[PDB]
Amino acid sequence: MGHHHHHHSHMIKRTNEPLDKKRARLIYQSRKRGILETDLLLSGFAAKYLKKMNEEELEEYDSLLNELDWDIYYWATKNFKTSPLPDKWANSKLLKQLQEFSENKEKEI
Repeated sequence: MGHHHHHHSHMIKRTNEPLDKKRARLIYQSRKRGILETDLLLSGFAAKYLKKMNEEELEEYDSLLNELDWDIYYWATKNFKTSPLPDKWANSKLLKQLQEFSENKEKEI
């Protein structure tokens, strides 16, 4: 249940690129993952939603790429017992999109 290991990262909030290349970047970092469970979840989610979403929504998605594998997976599966839901996701539409994705994934219509 979870992997609470803190990592060394530099939060460089800069965008000087084509918006199609930014979608490719965020979908790429979405397919860089610690576990295959969150990998399959965010790979299908990113490839689908980043096509329809504006850069503002993509920046909320950037905030999701800063989060840990198992934490993302528990909020999507509604296992808030193991990983409690933070403020940034408590009022977020993107979180609810990820939950509404999790129920479907391999089942459309």
